Amino acid sequence: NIITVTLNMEKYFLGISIVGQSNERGDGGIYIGSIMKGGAVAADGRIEPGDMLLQVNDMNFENMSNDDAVRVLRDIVHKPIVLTVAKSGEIVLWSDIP
Amino acid sequence: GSHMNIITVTLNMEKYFLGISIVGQSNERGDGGIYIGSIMKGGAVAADGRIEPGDMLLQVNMNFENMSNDDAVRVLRDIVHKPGPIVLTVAKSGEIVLWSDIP
Amino acid sequence: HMNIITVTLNMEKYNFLGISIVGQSNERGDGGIYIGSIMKGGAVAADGRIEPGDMLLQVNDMNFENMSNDDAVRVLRDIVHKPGPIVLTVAKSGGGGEIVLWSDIP
Repeated sequence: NIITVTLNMEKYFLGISIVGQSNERGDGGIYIGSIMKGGAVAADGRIEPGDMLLQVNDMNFENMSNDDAVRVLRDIVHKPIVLTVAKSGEIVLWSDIP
Repeated sequence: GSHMNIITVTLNMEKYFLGISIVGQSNERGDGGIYIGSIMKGGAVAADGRIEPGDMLLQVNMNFENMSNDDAVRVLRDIVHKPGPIVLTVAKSGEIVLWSDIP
Repeated sequence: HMNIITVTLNMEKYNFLGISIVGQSNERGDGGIYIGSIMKGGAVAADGRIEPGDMLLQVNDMNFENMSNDDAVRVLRDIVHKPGPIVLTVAKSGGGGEIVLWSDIP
């Protein structure tokens, strides 16, 4: 179960955290950690927390280490976002934690 | 029936933000549940001390028990900032954030 | 407590520890204080030795092993931004291998 999703970054922030799991050397995985209502990801509805992040546009995350993922994610966010994930459901509705 | 341990808490918003997140579990269509996610020291909920992460949110002042995620978002936006005490009713389900410098 | 580590963080290079700290059953100091989450870009991630779920024992001069949540909040706010090195001592009770790489959640 893989889905590729184009994010609407005119109407909407992504509203997610991205987490690395035992992936310092790239032998782990990269996952959607959390999703918050109000962002582009929640708007689309198809991505879920714990889904495995496979690609963001031209960046292939599937076999990437944490640091290399961090490198490319800064270039992607501060410069459309198309995300591919493997499905593998908790969602933040509201928060006033600082 | 008798099936949950329910508590109702009147928060002190004079002295205190709530300092919580509210999460939906499998609840895009209202067939899931709405729970207390995390609780941060410094807010009203932590000050009171009775509500815990994972407690199921039943009512705020608004009935949440059988509400969908999106319908809850709408309601929460407009109810938590209204004047007065805030009253949370939760079903007890059996970590409190102390400090974070993550921006 | 069979496996304790002490790490000196380089707060020259990094502006923040990049962690959360949580208390479990610790309103009266009878529980534990733990590393919650760890974010890339902070000094703790850069060091790499501390893991979520590791138990916080000491921060510089302050013993955290049997401190109440409320007392811990005050101390961390008082001391973490003070001059010089930050020395963290943890028991390796943690695991799961999770590190936050990025987030735009407010």
